[PDB]
Order: sequence, then structure tokens, then C-alpha cells
Amino acid sequence: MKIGIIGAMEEEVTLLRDKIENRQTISLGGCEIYTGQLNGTEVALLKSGIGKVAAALGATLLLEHCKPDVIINTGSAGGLAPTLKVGDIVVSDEARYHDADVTAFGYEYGQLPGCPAGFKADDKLIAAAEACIAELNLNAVRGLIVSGDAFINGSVGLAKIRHNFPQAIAVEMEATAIAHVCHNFNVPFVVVRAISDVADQSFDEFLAVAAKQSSLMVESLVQKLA
Amino acid sequence: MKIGIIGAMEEEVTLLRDKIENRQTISLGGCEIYTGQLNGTEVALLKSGIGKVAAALGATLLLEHCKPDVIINTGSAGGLAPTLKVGDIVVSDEARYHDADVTAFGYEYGQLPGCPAGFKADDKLIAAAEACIAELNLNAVRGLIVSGDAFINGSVGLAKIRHNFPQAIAVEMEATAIAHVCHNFNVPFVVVRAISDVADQSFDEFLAVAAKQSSLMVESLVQKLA
Ligand SMILES: Nc1ncnc2[nH]cnc12
Ligand SMILES: Nc1ncnc2[nH]cnc12
Repeated sequence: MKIGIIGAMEEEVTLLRDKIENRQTISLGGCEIYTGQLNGTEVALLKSGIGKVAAALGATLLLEHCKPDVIINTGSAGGLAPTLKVGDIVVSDEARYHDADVTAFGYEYGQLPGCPAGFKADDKLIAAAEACIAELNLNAVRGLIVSGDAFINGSVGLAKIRHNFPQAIAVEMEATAIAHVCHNFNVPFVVVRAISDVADQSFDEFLAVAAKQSSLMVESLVQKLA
Repeated sequence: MKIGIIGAMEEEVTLLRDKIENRQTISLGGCEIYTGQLNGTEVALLKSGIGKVAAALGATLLLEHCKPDVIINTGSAGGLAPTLKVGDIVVSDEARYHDADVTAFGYEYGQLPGCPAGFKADDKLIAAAEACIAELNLNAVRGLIVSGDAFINGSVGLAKIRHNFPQAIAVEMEATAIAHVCHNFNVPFVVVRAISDVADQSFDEFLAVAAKQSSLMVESLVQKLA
């Protein structure tokens, strides 16, 4: 089993990279992929690009060149569900584009031609991730994650998202693009995001902590799936 | 020299695929790439998917696997300029995302982190495409093309694009994603789009005519470049 890891938190990627044994660095399309073993398990690690296309570019290179069995995609996200708190860890049951609209042709909002309305995370990965999170004494919340090429900052942006996806619990900029590429490559995936802020509610205190714990979560999830 | 060709119109890809000599077909990540020689010139042909991520996925595979020296990206788009008419052929001098927004952090509208505000098509490739179109007795219009994961059918969506991009003359769904991937791979490209309809003014009927013209244009450009 080979596990692909795509992380958006630089510190998490560094922490994991430094732990890889027999580390090899592959440079393609302006991306760097680290391969080797993490506690005996073969892995392929990549720092996530920003936005749908850059994230898709890196994921495509990794999936094609390393051909992993599964993808674990980590990062941070803004919370949409009111019951969330900074530090919570959301686990995707599915991912949708909040900025895709071809409804004029009968497609469901957010759905793109040739794709399902939402991209489903693998049941086994979801369960394993949720178990690894609880073991670290952290709080995991399962649900719909939406993404788009926009940094949601104001009320209007949030309103549109909550209106189109009242069930969405988190939002960011790369999750659905990675799920989409994984879907097209028929590779199981799970998206996990530490909640950095909540829509209607310290930097280091969050990022320093989230990145470290996410890396431990990944290490634990890799061994579990192994 | 090796020329990469990515076209949106199914019929154009078929016409060009049928002309490739010593044709080989490569199946990667759900995509099909045809390689061989077009009138003696090494080419790599691929039909673009729908949307930024699908388009980026295919482009990434072609650029990495085939290492083309240049990219010719064809298709169709909706006209934004009032002087444009169905049938005109827009040649991009630049490509921008009309649905990317990180202005909260000083980015120009449509610009994403890690990228320039817009992606510039190659000066030499632009001029060459313009010459080929003129030689075919067709009308080429040079300008900004914007892309996003949505079909624009007038209304508020159209007004928003005209407001944010006064200079944009055409709009579709893949151009900028492909330009973006080429940019990251540092490969010269040129975007060309036949105008299928104009804002405020049959798709298949248009396609039956434009797809054929576009294929001849591509063939001519390949030779002109070789
Ligand atoms: N509020 C937000 N909108 C988009 N991407 C984000 N990434 C983290 N927070 C985000
Ligand atoms: N008006 C339009 N908006 C988005 N994609 C298009 N593709 C062709 N015409 C289009």
C-alpha cells in the first residue's frame, strides 16, 4: 500500500517530510514530491497548490507519477456550521464546488458536466480519520465541505454559500479540486481540515498547533491504514 | 519541435486525430492523448474536459508526458464585445479567471496567489495564429478572454463580468485553466476561440461549421510554426 499525502499546511509537510526514510525528491511541473517510507509505509508527499487549478495540477502529477492507493488531503478551513469551534477537525463525507453553475442546462447547482453533484470521500478513510482524530483527543465533525477560487471574507459571500449549501459545514479553496482529480483517477480520498475560524464568531496559537497535530494525525492514519 | 494541441470541440479533435501519421493513443487519468505527426510535425492532441479542474488535469498530463515546445488551445466561447459577431475568431493576448477573488489580500480581481494577474499568450504564437486565420478569410480579434466554472447567460452574471473585466471580449470555461497550467510548466501557448454567440443578441449548427474551420486553422498553424 502506498499512501499519497497532500497537505496545505507548510509546517505539517515539513514535519512529515523530515520523518520520511530513504527520502527521494521528485520535481515536476514546478512541484516537489517527496517519496520514501513513513514508519515503514510507502508514501508520496506534496505541498498543496493554491486554488482549484494549481491544486489539480499537483494532485494530477502525484497520482500519475506515484500511483498511490489512497489520498489523504489535509489543510485548514473556515467553518460554516455554527456549532463549530476553532480547532475542530472536519472530515469530509463529500465535497462540492460552491462556485460552479451550469444550472441553465439542468445540472444541480455546483455540479459540473460529466461529474456527480458532489464527490464522495471513501467510507473507510472517513472512519479511520475520525478514529485517529479521537485518539489524539481532538474533536472530529463529519460533513460537506465546499470549495471555490475565492477567499470568503464578507457576509455576502457566506450568505450565497449557505443559501446554496445550507448543509455545508466548512469552506476553503482546494478540497473539491483534489477530490475531483481523485475521482477522475478512481482513487479513494478523504479530505480533513482543521477549522481556523468560524463564520460568525491567535495566529500562531492556531497554526502552530493545527499543523503539528495534523501531522501526528496523518502519521497515525498512515499506520492505521497500513 | 513538438506541438501540443488541446481542443474543446469534439469534431475538431476527430478531424485532427484522423490526420495524424503514426498515431499512438495514450490513456492517462481518464484522458486520451493522440501523438504522432501532422503533415510531418510531431504533435500531441487532446480534447479538453469541461471546467477548470478537468481542463487542468488533461493539460497537466499532456505537458508532463509529452513535453511539447508550445501549446495551441482551441475551442469556442461567448462574445462579450459589442462589435463581435458569431463566427469571429478571438485570439487571446491574455487569459484571466472571472471567478477568482482574493482581493481581501491585495490581489487584483481574478488573480490567485502564486500567479500573475493574467496569463500572457506568446507574442510570436499570437501573430502566427492571426496570420493563419487571415489566410483562411476568417476574422481574428485579439483581446482578453476570461474563464470560470459557470455558464454565463446574461443577467447579473454577465453584468458582473463586464464590471470586473471591461476589457474582456470573450468568455468560456477552460481557457485560463489551460493558460495557467502552461504558465506553471513554462511552456509558450496561444488561446483561440470561435465565437458561438454574442451577449444580448444553433450551437450544434455553429459547431458543424466552426469545428472544421478551426481544424484547418490548427493544421495551418502547425505548419507555419514548423
Ligand atoms: N474563509 C475562507 N474562504 C476561503 N478559503 C479559506 N481558507 C481558509 N479560510 C478560508
Ligand atoms: N456564454 C458562455 N459562458 C460560459 N461558457 C461558455 N461557453 C460558450 N459560451 C459560453
